[PDB]
Amino acid sequence: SLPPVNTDIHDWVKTKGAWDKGYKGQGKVVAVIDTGIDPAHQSMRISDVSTAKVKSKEDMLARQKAAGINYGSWINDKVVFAHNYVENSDNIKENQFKYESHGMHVTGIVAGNSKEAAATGERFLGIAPEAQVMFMRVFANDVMGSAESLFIKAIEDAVALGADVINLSLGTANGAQLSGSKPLMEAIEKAKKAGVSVVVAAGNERVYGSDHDDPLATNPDYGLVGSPSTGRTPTSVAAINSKWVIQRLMTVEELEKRADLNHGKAIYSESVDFKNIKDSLGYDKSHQFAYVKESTDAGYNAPNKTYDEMIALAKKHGIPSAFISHEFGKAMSQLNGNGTGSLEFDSVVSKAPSQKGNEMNHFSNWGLTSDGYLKPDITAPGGDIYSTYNDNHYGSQTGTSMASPQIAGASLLVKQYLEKTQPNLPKEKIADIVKNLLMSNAQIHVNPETKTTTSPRQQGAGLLNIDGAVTSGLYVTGKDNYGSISLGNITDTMTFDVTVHNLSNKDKTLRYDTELLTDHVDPQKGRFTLTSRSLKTYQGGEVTVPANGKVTVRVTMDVSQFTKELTKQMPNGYYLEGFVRFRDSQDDQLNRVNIPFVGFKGQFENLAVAEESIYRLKSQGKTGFYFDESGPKDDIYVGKHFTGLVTLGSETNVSTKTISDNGLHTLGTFKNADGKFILEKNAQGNPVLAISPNGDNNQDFAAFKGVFLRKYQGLKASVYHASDKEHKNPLWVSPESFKGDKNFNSDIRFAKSTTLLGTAFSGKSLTGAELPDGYYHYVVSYYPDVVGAKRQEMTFDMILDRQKPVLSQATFDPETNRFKPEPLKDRGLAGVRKDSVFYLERKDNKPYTVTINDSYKYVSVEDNKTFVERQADGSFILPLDKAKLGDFYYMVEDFAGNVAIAKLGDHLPQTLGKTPIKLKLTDGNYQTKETLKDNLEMTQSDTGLVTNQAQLAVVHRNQPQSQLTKMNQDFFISPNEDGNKDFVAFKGLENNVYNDLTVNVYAKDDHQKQTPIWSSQAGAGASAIESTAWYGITARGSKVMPGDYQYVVTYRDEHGKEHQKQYTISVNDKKPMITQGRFDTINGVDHFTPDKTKALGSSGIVREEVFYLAKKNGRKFDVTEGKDGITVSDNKVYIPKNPDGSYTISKRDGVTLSDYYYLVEDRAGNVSFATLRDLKAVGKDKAVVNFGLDLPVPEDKQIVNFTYLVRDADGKPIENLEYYNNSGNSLILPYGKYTVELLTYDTNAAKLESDKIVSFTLSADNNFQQVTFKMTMLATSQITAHFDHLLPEGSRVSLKTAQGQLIPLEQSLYVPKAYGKTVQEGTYEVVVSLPKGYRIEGNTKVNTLPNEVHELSLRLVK
Ligand SMILES: *S(=O)(=O)c1ccc(CCN)cc1
Ligand SMILES: [Ca+2]
Ligand SMILES: [Ca+2]
Ligand SMILES: [Ca+2]
Ligand SMILES: [Ca+2]
Repeated sequence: SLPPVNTDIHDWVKTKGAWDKGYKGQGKVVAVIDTGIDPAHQSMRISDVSTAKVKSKEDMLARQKAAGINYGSWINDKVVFAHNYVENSDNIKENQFKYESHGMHVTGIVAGNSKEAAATGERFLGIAPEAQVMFMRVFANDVMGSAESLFIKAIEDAVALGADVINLSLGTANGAQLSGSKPLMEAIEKAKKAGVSVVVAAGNERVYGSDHDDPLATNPDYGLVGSPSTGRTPTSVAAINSKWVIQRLMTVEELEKRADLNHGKAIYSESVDFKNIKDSLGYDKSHQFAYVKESTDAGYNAPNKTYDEMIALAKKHGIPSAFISHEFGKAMSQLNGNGTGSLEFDSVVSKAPSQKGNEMNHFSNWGLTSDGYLKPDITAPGGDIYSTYNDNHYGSQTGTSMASPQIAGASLLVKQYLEKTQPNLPKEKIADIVKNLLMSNAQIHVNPETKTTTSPRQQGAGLLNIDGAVTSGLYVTGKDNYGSISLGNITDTMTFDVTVHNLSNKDKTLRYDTELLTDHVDPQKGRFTLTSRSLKTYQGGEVTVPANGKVTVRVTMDVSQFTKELTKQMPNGYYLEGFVRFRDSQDDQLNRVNIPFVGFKGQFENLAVAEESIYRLKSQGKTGFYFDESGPKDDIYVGKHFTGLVTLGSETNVSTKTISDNGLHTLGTFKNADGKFILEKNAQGNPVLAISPNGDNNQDFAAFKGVFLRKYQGLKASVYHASDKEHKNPLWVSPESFKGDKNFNSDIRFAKSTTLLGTAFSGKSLTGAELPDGYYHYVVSYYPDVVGAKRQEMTFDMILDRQKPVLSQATFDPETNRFKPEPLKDRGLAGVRKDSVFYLERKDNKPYTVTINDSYKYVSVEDNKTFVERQADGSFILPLDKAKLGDFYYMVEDFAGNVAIAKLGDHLPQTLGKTPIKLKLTDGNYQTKETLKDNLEMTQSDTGLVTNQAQLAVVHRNQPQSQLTKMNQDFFISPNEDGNKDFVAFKGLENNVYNDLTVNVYAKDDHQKQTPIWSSQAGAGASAIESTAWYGITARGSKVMPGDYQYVVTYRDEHGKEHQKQYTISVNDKKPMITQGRFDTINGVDHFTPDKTKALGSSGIVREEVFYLAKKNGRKFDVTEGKDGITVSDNKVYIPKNPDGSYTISKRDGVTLSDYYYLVEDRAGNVSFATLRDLKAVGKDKAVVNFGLDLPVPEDKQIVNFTYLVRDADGKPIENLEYYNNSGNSLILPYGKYTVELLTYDTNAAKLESDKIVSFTLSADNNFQQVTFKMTMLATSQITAHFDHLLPEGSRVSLKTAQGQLIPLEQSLYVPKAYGKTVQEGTYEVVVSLPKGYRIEGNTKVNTLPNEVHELSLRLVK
């Protein structure tokens, strides 16, 4: 009666062992959170709805109204809840118009109780056939914000409705066990407090560098298990490939009686492109194929009658389409002994052995948590699974996502068991148990290629054995009462208590032993091989566990022997891990139960957080892990991946003013002849790290770039004077602190390095004063993410050199044209690095060339230097034939990037050719630190305030011209570096004097002007405006908050009594919002009428423009040549305003509506513009609504990610969105009543404080609505109490908040004197409860700062 079940999968998990026992799925409920279903499919069946946990609609909808749930409903007797959480209850489809549905394939594993054949002829079934499947659809996008709250209420829904276990497909690599996402952990811990198991896959990134190279032996912390599975409560799942693949597969009758290779049937693969099965699949062929090769002994890794000689894929034996196939050595590549090869190609499907069976699935996650805890927890198949696809179709897989549902089913079944067998067991202790049985009853997997046991860090506590878990009544724990043991740090001896637990009323007796493993290293490459070495099995004996009882035995081991060999191979520590194995002394193969352990010989706390500086590695002739030594010697292109400093380049020109800049480059590097950036060296053979904070945009600042090996936090940049050897008086600290992840590079979407421009240093002290030239330390410090760790530093030697090298004189011999300059002398500590002579080769009548990039709409201007060879004695044979002498320039170059350039115009009248001459050289200040066109004349009727002024380009991307302007009204700056109203400065009258001129910007709150938040540096005269220019920043150099500040000018030089100015400057940087206006047609031409602009406030409009751009040279922009240099500009043609209030948009000579622009500028200088074609896609009947977040922070350090749902006046989601002015946050809707709901945002960075539902009506009169969700920012800090001596037992450490509440603190595993927590920014008192007279002493208070780490040095007293 057609029952044929595939058990390729149930066989070696022992599924039937718990089925026949009456534990099928029935009665329990598994909540699958994933991307969709097709819940009518054959498989979502349950027989005997009368034994289920939920009867029908009446039952379900009634539980919904007792919990407080208004959405979603039952469908089947199997699919009992649904809710498409992407936009608050849609259908769960994921259809086409492959046909794969990842989300149901998942469920297919857990409960696919089908009754019909797949393409083999088998009836596939899930681990729990008869459990009921509430489904929450939830799946994250990048445009979104933080998907978390979606999940968090899917979890909360499952729990209140009453599920028993949730299969959560959600992964964030390198998770931590204790400091995960706080609202998500507690949401889970609430499921665990009910009868809920939370089963989460563990990831597919596998280990640090998995897409580059195996990890170096010096960096043992290569694990990537992800959050939330890294949670203590949930059960993380790794994956082992299945032994049996179901696949479309190629056949050959010529080897049909071989049975070595499935009787001819061999497995093929098709690469990144060009799956040519639409090219002759199902019909026999000849040798006329693309048989790749063997490729190895056992890899399986990826005439002539199609003679296309395909190396478009080969590319190294000793994507362009010919024919795609990958076959392994035996499979045919040896079976090549007639060459005739009749080759059918799968008109059907087949069942075959997996080329990687029983192997551990390359991608499965691994390693410790980020805070050093042992996860995953259990392995299950995943691998090449077969399961429930779109509609009546069947699986495929390879993915940890497929393993975790296995455990779901298992957790279901085991729970049944426990309910039956231990019904005095409360829902408080249910789920940890169903786990602890699942883990302790499992077969330690054993790596087939090595015949060693696979590391616990890769398999948890072994492969899933469900029978063993329901037929034993035995589980195992360590001290933490957890199914594994995370020992933390490890000395010469490892000692620890294991404890075996017995549920049955039949006491048992068991012999045990301990296998101890470590990490195999390839000794020729010094990299881990990701395979273990058995070191020694230690046996310990046997003991007896009472019936309904426990017993506590003590493993102990001495590992002194291995320490010299291991510690040699693995200098920075190494893992010592393994299994305690437990069998019945009588009848060996009964009561097989095991517990995995791991510990670290060294200090896992203090492993290096960042890969060493590229400069230091090259000084040791070592190299970076992701570095690419391809190119000239010492070629550190800033694009490459490493740890160093970056800075910004700007060439020096002698015919015009530079217009542009080279962009970023690695500090200490300089461009050689061929344009390769090279790490040039000083006379002692070192490179030099020197910046030149002069305002010329050549190496003005220095910023840290790192390749991090572990998750970091607390990272900041400080600058000390190098005399300050202990680093105890910082001269400057980066104003932000920084946290972030390993650069693990699982694939191209994961960065191999991260540049932190927030660490940029500019030779300014903490007070804005300039730090004098000298020798300094730029210390980048940080912390790994394990409580107690020591704070790692990384010091860079850095020179401030702001002085050009010397140009005194040179000796010229006219007989040979010999130019000997002198010995090279630099001013300052940078040192000279290059000597040069060039002349200006005129081309097209100009000494420079003007390149116009028409794709970036960018213009760059370049001196036409040509060089004069340097001879080894340091002199220059000038080609007098190719340009005059004295139109040769001599150029000497700093290391920090100052540049001296003399023209030979420091000359004597004719003299041409007599005899050797001594020749004076003077620097022409060709490198100048560009300043702003003044052209202003001040008069007593003026405020004396001046600011700067500039337009905003619409097409070209050069920096638009700007000039100083007066400011006698409208005291508002937008500090946005656009050249328009970016600062307040003070200019004085020409015939007046201003002695001891000092500007101080005081805060709002400072009634007495006691403590400036910004001050002018010493030497600030009313003529140097820059010295009084306030770019709306603090002394330390971060942006002030939008608002009002007092700007106070004080000069003494009224030749006696002095005065004080005091203007109220207001800071605001908000792009004004352009609404759509009307478009009417008068006479035969288009007439555009903008809506009326209001002028109240800082964002009130004071310029209104309609214009269009004429095509001049096929360009809409244009270069204009002056002595002032070249300037770049749009081809703006303005349109006068009619009295109508309209502007007249004439359709001129091939000028289009997309080249007319509306543009506005508010009282603070912010500027916005739209195109008239955009502003017209609004119908005349239609309105526009724009949603946005109101953050009280500068409009560059603000979220821009969130999502919303607009509902029509009936509550239906609006459909068929049309966006306005190219903003995904602006919709065009017909007139009516609407309601918007803030769905997701980065709940990490911000907290919503206004209503999350807003109503609005769009109407003829209100045809533009802004709705704004108001928010508040979130700052976290880390706090760590570090004690003198370990605390006496029964002590309790806590952080006491200023409201008065207590945050409890746990002792840190890897540092046992340290108790710490990540906390919300504020003020805390460390509070300790000591059981005796004990009295902890010394400075328990702290006021944290954002992203900082705070240590407290407390002492236990007697
Ligand atoms: S599953 O949804 O966790 C999964 C498995 C494998 C991949 C690609 C890695 N080769 C993605 C997702
Ligand atoms: Ca400079
Ligand atoms: Ca110092
Ligand atoms: Ca210098
Ligand atoms: Ca501005």
